[PDB]
Amino acid sequence: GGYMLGSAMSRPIIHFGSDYEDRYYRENMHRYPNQVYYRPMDEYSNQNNFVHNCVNITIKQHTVTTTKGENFTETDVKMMERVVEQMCITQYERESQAYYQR
Amino acid sequence: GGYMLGSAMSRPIIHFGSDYEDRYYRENMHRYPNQVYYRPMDEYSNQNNFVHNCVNITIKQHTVTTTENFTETDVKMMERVVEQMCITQYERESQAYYQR
Repeated sequence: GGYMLGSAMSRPIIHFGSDYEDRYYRENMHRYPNQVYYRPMDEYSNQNNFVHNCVNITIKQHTVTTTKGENFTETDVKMMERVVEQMCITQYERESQAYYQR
Repeated sequence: GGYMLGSAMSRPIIHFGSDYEDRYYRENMHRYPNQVYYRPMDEYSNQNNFVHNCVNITIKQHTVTTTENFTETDVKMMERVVEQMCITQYERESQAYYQR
């Protein structure tokens, strides 16, 4: 299966229990993508499988792309997964709406 | 102490970039709490202070509670579950508070 790239979306504001992470994310959220890769909606899609795949592929592709670099720390990996998951849910909402209203 | 305990919510399926954590969560999610503690709404309430208060109290309350038996993996899973459920709780309360 290939994957579509969604349109940019605004980067999620995310609040963390760790004061360090909470501030780090505010100051560094521009380091992460504002688009996700996803499998187009079909008869087999649901939020669980859509987001599962979107998260896996978006992170994997970003690593493949960022081997113009790029020095993601452990903290960046954690920040990256949280933001990607939220954006993938937003993408699911976009695609599923378009797919049923059609 | 001024905090409420929310009603049970369905446990979210939370996704991780790495295969190990992603599967671990599917297999173990039923072991984490499905209620969070929070400060009820207000003219001062927004996602920001609501979520931060919910996370701080709820993590706390599980320091007192659990302890039974949890690895660093479970602790990381639980922290993330709380951070995500607190957003869900915010959506529930902010909306109820506004439709009244």
